[PDB]
Amino acid sequence: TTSASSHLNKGIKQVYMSLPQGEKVQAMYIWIDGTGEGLRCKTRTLDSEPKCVEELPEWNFDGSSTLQSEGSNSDMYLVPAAMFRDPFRKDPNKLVLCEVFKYNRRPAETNLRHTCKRIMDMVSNQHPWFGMEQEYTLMGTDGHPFGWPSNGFPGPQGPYYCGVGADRAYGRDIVEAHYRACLYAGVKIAGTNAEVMPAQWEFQIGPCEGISMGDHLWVARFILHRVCEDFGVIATFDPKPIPGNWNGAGCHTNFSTKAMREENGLKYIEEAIEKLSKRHQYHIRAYDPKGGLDNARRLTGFHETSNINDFSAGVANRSASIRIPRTVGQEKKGYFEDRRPSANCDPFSVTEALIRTCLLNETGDEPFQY
Amino acid sequence: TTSASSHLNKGIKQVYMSLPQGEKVQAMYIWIDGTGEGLRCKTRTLDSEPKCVEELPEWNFDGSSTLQSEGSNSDMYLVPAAMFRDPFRKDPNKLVLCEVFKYNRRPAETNLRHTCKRIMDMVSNQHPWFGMEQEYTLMGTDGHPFGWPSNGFPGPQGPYYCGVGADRAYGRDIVEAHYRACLYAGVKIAGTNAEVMPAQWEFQIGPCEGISMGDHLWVARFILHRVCEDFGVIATFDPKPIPGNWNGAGCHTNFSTKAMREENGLKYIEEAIEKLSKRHQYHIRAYDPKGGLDNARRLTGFHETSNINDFSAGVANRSASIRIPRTVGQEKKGYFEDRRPSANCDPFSVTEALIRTCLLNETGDEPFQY
Amino acid sequence: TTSASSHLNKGIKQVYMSLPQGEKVQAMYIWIDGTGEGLRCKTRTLDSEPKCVEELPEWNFDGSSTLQSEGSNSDMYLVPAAMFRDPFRKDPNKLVLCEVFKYNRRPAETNLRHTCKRIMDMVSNQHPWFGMEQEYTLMGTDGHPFGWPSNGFPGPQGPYYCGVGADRAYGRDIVEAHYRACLYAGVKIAGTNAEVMPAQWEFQIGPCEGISMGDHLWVARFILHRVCEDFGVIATFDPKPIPGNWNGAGCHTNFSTKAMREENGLKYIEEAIEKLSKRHQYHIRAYDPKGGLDNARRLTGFHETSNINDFSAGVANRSASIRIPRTVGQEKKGYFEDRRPSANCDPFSVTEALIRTCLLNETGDEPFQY
Amino acid sequence: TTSASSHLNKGIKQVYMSLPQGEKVQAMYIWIDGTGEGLRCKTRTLDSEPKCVEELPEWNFDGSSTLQSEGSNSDMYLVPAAMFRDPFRKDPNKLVLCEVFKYNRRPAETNLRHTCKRIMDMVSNQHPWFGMEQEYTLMGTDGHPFGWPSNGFPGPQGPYYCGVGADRAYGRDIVEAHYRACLYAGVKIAGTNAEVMPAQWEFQIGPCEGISMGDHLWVARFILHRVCEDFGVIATFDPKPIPGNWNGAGCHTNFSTKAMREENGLKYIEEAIEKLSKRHQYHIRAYDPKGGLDNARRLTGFHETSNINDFSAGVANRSASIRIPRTVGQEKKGYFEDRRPSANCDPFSVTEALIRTCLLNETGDEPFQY
Amino acid sequence: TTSASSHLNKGIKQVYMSLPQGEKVQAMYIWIDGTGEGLRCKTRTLDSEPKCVEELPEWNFDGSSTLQSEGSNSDMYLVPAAMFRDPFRKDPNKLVLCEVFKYNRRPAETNLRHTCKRIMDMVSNQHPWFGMEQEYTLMGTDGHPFGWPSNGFPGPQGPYYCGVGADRAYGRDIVEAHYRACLYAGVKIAGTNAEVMPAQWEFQIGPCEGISMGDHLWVARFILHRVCEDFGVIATFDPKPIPGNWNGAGCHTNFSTKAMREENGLKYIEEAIEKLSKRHQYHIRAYDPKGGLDNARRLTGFHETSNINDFSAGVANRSASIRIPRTVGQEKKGYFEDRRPSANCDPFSVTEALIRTCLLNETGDEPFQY
Ligand SMILES: [Mg+2]
Ligand SMILES: [Mg+2]
Ligand SMILES: [Mg+2]
Ligand SMILES: [Mg+2]
Ligand SMILES: [Mg+2]
Repeated sequence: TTSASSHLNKGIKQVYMSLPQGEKVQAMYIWIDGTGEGLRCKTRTLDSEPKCVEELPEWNFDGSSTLQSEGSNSDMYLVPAAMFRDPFRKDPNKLVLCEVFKYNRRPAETNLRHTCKRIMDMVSNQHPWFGMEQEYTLMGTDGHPFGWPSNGFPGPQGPYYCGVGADRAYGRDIVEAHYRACLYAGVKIAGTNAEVMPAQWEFQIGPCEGISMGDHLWVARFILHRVCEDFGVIATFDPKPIPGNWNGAGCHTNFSTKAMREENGLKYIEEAIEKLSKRHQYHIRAYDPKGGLDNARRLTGFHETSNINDFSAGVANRSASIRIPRTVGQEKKGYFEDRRPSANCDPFSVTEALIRTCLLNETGDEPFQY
Repeated sequence: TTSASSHLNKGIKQVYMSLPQGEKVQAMYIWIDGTGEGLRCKTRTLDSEPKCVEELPEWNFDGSSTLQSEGSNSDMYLVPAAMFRDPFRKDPNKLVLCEVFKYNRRPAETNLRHTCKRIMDMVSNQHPWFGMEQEYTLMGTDGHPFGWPSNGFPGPQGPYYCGVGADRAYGRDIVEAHYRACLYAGVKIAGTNAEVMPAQWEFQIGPCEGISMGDHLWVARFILHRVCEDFGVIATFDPKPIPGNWNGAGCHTNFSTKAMREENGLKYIEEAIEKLSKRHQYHIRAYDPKGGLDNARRLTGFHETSNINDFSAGVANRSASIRIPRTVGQEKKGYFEDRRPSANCDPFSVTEALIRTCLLNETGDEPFQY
Repeated sequence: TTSASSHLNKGIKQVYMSLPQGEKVQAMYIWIDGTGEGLRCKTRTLDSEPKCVEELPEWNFDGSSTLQSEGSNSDMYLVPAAMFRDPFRKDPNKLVLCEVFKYNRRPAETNLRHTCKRIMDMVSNQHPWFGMEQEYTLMGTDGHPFGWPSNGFPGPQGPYYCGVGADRAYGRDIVEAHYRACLYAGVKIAGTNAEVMPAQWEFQIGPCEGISMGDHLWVARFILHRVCEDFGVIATFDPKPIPGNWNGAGCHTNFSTKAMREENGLKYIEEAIEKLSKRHQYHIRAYDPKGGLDNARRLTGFHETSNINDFSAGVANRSASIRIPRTVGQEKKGYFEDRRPSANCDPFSVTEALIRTCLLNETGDEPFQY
Repeated sequence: TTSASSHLNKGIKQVYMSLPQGEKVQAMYIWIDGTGEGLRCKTRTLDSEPKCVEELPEWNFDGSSTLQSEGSNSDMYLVPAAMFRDPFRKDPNKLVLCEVFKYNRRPAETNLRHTCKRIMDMVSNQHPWFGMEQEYTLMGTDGHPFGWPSNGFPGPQGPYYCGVGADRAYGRDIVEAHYRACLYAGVKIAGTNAEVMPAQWEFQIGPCEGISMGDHLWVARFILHRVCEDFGVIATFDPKPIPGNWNGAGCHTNFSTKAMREENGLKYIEEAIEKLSKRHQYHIRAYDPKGGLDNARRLTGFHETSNINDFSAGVANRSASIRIPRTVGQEKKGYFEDRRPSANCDPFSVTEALIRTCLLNETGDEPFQY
Repeated sequence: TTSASSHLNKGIKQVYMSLPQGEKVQAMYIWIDGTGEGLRCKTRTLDSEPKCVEELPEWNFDGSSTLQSEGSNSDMYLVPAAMFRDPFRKDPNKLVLCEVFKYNRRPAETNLRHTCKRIMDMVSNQHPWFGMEQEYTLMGTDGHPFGWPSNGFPGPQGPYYCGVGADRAYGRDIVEAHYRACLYAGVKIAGTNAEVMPAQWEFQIGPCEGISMGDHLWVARFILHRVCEDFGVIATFDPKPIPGNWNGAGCHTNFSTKAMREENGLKYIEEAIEKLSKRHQYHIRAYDPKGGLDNARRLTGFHETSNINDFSAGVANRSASIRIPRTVGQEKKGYFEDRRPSANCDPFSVTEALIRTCLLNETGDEPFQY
């Protein structure tokens, strides 16, 4: 059920990691591969500790091995974008999130941060804030959810949501380790809780301003993957890992601007929702790496989910595409929540689509070029 | 016999937890679900360490997932009530016990603290003190008591009560960890001992004044559940886990007021016992989440238990519904013990019933409204 | 799958190693055996900590037991050459790399450092720099790659290159321990990454000047072997451990001189490549302990490999024998990479061949004597 | 999951059973113990093979060991009632079903055949026929249904009813062996099928005339118990072995007389149903060894069950207390089915109650004495 | 990997089944459930051995448990259609294939034999013959192909087609037992062979005239399911059990009439192929229980498969929709092969579609009514 490498003696590794480092510094480069969902990592040595991301040098990798290029010139380039403290090796080591460029210096197909940053720069004065709730499921190496009976199912749902106990919460050690690691690294993690389906968990990232939302979410995903690798289990972001009566995984997003946060911002909130109501198909396309095929299995209308083909909104409505918190309605200001995005969505795409539809008043089936 | 998540490497978790936290603080919210017996937990990040429970903000959760609401408006609200140090994450993190309210700000069905607080406030000048002895049994994940032979039984009772040795005490590590964690968290734990049935233990909480007794007992139960989850076993509060000659689990309660603690308080103790003798059915109803069905399996009159259908009292009588300690009788003052409450009772209900019957002189089959 | 000695309790060993050492110092002597691939080690006690390699004494060993001599006089002598901090015993203990000599003080057959040092001394003023990328595969004690299914294969290649996750990276603990140990010991390790074939990794050593490259690479190999022994697995440098579609292991080498590193050094780089193009067979002979038989299984022309029988070169060409980085071509200066050397090559031989062909303008089928 | 004795080598047992017997004959006496649910067996040697049940001698046993007597005179007596061929030892050995009498020759409290025989004799000229469908569940020695995931559940119901395949039918070998053994012994077994709940099966007995129905059903139950003992599993007749959404077990009974079977017997069927409609509580009391408490867990009104508190009848109605098959309604003659009896019912009690209510026109809350 | 019930002792079952039966006879009724893919079975006792299928009585079952009806009248009826010898219980026991009818005697939705029989009767004078090659895969109870490495893959395809040896053929015991059982029962089995993908096999049925083809194929499928259940494995007819480079499963069908079999029948074969070329979508719809979705995963145009979207035909072409054997072309008479049908097809649907298109000259998107 667990990987072979997880059965090695970890005391030896701790003893080795207790050695003083010296004066060299390790930096780990992270980037998104050609599938648009996976991550790749790489390590290099630095003479001294960098103080800002601008001080890190550029690097490169073979694109033909990551399904990002082919032919005689498959080399690609990594440009640092964000820097965080390394929780697996501690200070002064660093984690670096990088953008991918082709040999001719054009952004790669899956490099969606390049356009998102430019779009965000156009509405900086409005100070858009974001918050996302990432749900995921822990799986064993055999493809079965962690802690489930062999070739079987646990009891019916109901006792696992926010549950406590050896028979209600599965793999809380991973959750605690991930929370502490994210706090140490500097990620803006807001909370966690156990979900309805056993072995399914959730963590919230935010509030984040502008482009930092995607950086924080991607770094959190990478940290979760590394922690699960340490424990020997697999973390999956599939929107519907188990068919049937079991719950799916979503990536609900909170959105607000300076106008909405101010008293009587409910008018702007309703204006934004009205604008969003006319681009349901476009947003559904932008909320899935596969263009919407994956989210179809999740958004069926059953359980507390909204149908994929229909748009709806309301106040304190958990079955609607867009939900307005009751507190926001009472205090006529705040934010609104979008419940459509899938668990394996790309935050850059979601934020860019929201900004384009709500603030830039874009219309049609394609994005503007500016 | 043990949960799958208990077989993960705990050294890795310790290494992760050794990381310095920084400046953010974690707070865990705890509340009672719709069954009136289980507990639910949730974590969020705070900007700075709170100094008093009044500084914590409110929160909310989906009531339809905890069998506490249904329909279009299932949102519920959590209001902090008590704060304790977190023993699983250490300082400056906190544990928070919260009350549950409906979307219209009315207390939920299982929110019994709301009325208990007012009832206690009505008689604050008398300074009522409480003390409860919680008994529980450790179980494996297969439903069999921890340490018992597979599909079998241990030797007859007699050597296990307060026993020491590998063949007499089962799971003392859980007991020691729970004791130390409760002491660290600030819970008013008074002692522990092994019980007659193997794998059955007990801990005493008190003396506590007024409403604090329920808070302390609930927090102790939550800590026990978390510790057992860490070790991979299950702690059950069922009054009669194993049918037959094996002992049940009770929640004996001690009660006294300022008058009873002074000289010649035995007169007031006897008056209170006489008052209690006329509301046996009411108290039996109030001493069980199921209205008394569960306690029927325990209170059969055999062993050192009193019959459910008959009320009795005496001095140094272990088979009576109410017992007066011999020392109290000799010194004409002190307290008296109620042996009726079941292991899975709700402390708020028990304390409220005792206060209503003994101090407010209430009568009838229903509580007063005031 | 793991060695028996790896199942011993390592906590006991750590407890023993925690004892204070005192005033004596341990020194470990390392030398290359008669096969030209393996390493041998030996420990002795010293009165005080040596400050430089010149202070260490000479030693000896029985050559008949290492396939390095035979007959009546099989004794051999060890002469210290380089000193490093000991990462397995920490300071003040040391690691010592030694040369092997016969009973008559003539260098042994596998002692290639003797000639390499003189050759490097002949061209010291030009300041040649080197950099090598060592690839290796982790194997179980049963001869199967670590983490692979029993008598089976993992999924097709593509997700493992620079992968993260319990199902994409095998044995990262060994890699982390080796990296930290190399950093502590003073080896000039530059980076690491996961390779295309699962359970295959690599690390980069450099830049190193002159003879130090071989010392650093050999010490890194020894440290890797010791770490893998601690974890209970085997590290193999075979160029083609698994036949079929799975990738082989190489030892790509970077080379540059003072002239090449200055402005318009591309001219000298091209001249060196032109010189190299005429000694393909000689270099292939010098790049393999077996004379080229082992490298035949790797250099087949398929995948990202060049054919053994044909020489080629180009800019940003990963299928050529010699590759010129695109950045170097753009900035008309830098270094060039040789992709022919096998994983189990001897760094001294490779560096000596490169120096002889490029700087000394040697020709013919045999090396010059001077 | 299986018995320890089931792990003994069975080839040895077969070799021993291959020995020729000789002249002596083995007879196994079977009787119902004091719980009214279990069976007890006992073997003795006979000089020659008996041809009729009248040739067998009487026997006795200690009643204090079977909860059927106590005190100074606890000896009970066995009187043979029916004889069958022995399928476990083959011819000429026999199985004998016996009645239990007290030391003073009065029938035992659990001996219901004594009165049932007289009641049947009173109405012999009407030729009442009976048929019963016995449902049961196969369980492991650990208390979990055979073949279910450990501490878990299989998939939802729907594919297991009359299913075929390794993932749809559990323990078919027991069913096949029991069928063949019943056919060999002479029991009037009519068919079998897999039931809705996995590991749940069913077999039909009949048509049987008068008192032979109970004898045949009891012998079939004993044979099933012996076969399951041979295989190492447990057969349980509990009406609701698994709480929740899983189906219970019933003992539906068929009934008809000579008048009903003739042309236009539907009139008599309707008269009998009308009579039965006024003794629902009496029949519920008679259909359960515990007086109706066990059947309460099954007859909840959900699934294909009727409510215990209400009586209903109809044609081709599977949710009613009494069902008239559609073919019977079309042809105006045949039988009707009673779906109330529990799986662990006593056939003698059921048949006696049906005869008393339908043919003898008895009324009131107690049986007549005659 | 294998079922729990497969671990029960089988010598006990053989001993029980060695008992002489007697006069009564067992008959097993078989029918197709509401999914159109699965089978259900049921056993009853008969007084004497039936000689022809006309002597067997009708039966019934609850349709609400097989997804074939719902509501107040869910009772269905079984009408015997074909009879075979029982290989699991031997003579004189029988297997009975039955048709399903609703409570009003209308055929069920999945009862396709009713219309197929009439269609065959309309063209009886032309003597159509059929033959099918059923492919299947053996799976363990964990969902992985039988004999494959745990969480892994075997070597690449190429040595498994018609292979012999412990490392090339998996589960040949099931194949041998199924062959012998089919021969005993009277099924017209023509041969078997191991397929390209390891653990994949195939058997051929035919030549069969008219309606008997479907009966024979269904009985063979049932026998295979029972044998696999005996061995504890699962046989799956999924057209693409393993995604990727592994071969799918098909049900290639042969077809010919009296005119085609005569001299110069190639003209009629070509006419039939020309007719078939214009109803590709109709036949694709008729060749899959799901209307063509399952076959989409198989007919991708790669390997020895044709594209689902295109129709093609040729002589000795394995990549075409229709193949004319080279021997048939040389001899100018014989048959042609249709390679489109899926492995989980319904033979009645396939044969009916072929007859309607080729002999009745039907056109359009719907079948005629006659
Ligand atoms: Mg959530
Ligand atoms: Mg006690
Ligand atoms: Mg490489
Ligand atoms: Mg039934
Ligand atoms: Mg084939």
